[PDB]
Amino acid sequence: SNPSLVIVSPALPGANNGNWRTAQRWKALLSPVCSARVVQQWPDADASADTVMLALHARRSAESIAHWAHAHPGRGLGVVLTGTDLYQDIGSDPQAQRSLQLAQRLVVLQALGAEALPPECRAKARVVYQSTSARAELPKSARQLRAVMVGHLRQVKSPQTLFDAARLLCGREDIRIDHIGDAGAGLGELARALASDCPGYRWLGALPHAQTRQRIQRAHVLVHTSALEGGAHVIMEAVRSGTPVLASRVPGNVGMLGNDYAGYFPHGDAAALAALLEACRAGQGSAGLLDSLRTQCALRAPLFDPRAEQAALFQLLNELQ
Ligand SMILES: CC(=O)N[C@H]1[C@@H](OP(=O)(O)OP(=O)(O)OC[C@H]2O[C@@H](n3ccc(=O)[nH]c3=O)[C@H](O)[C@@H]2O)O[C@H](CO)[C@@H](O)[C@@H]1O
Repeated sequence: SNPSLVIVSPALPGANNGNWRTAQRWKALLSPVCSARVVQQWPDADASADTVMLALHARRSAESIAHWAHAHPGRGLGVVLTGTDLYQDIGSDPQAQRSLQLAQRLVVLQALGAEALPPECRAKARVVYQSTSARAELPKSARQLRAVMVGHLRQVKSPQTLFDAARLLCGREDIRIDHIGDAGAGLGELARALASDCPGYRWLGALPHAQTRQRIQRAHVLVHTSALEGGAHVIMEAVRSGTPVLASRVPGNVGMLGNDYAGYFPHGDAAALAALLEACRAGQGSAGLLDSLRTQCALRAPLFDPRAEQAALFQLLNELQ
């Protein structure tokens, strides 16, 4: 008999964020070989038919992870390290550390993620790069540089780095920056004030996923400053659109873009990001940095094909059964 998979995701049904997107897409991808359902907590009324658990975020789903582990000791449990659990919580949070213990498998969303796990947990760690649909790569104009950052405003995304970079460039009309993401910490008020002082910066608020991918595809560069990432959706969405990236040098980003990528800046170093934006703009009048990055990003694009994520999921599913 086919397994009955239950995905635990802390996102609210229908929400437009990474946690919901992973869960829905994993459900669609595993449905050829198993019955799949997504819940916010476990157990529930239908819990006794479940045979495999895939739980997102070792701390936020901790109580559901522990209920499963106590209900099925030694069998069927995979814990997915979404970012903040892995680069924050497992250093000191007791529940985060418990879920690492109890899991049969540990899923990290890029290659560098197991490095951040304790050594006794690496043997059961598994990499599942995420996937996304492609968009055709558009030729873009050389007359100005348009940059986009996408992420609901949370401190973990370090929007202050984009804020400060925008200011360093307050006086350049040939460089434009659009910021997509809900207000989400008072960072909204900081974006409105920036937008008023520097007309080259625009905070678009939250945008539905289709329009967001369109703007990623239309922009010259995606910018991503996060202090930590499990493996950000927005970066593969750019890569699979032919839109290169500039990103903070953090393991979550470096696992996605490559160890040798030429588009990193030290995290929170706003000046280093402004200079990358300047070098990208300078290269349009002349191969410049933009095309180097694009060449490097085209080499990363196959990592985010849906057939490859499903194959990784299939094998993980066998191992939990
Ligand atoms: C740890 C961290 O810092 N982020 C993690 C978080 O995703 P998190 O939600 O933080 O950020 P992601 O980039 O991964 O996902 C955001 C998704 O929402 C969409 N979007 C966002 C704002 C908006 O206004 N309009 C819109 O459509 C983006 O295109 C993207 O598809 O959990 C994911 C796994 O579930 C991980 O892959 C992320 O690395």
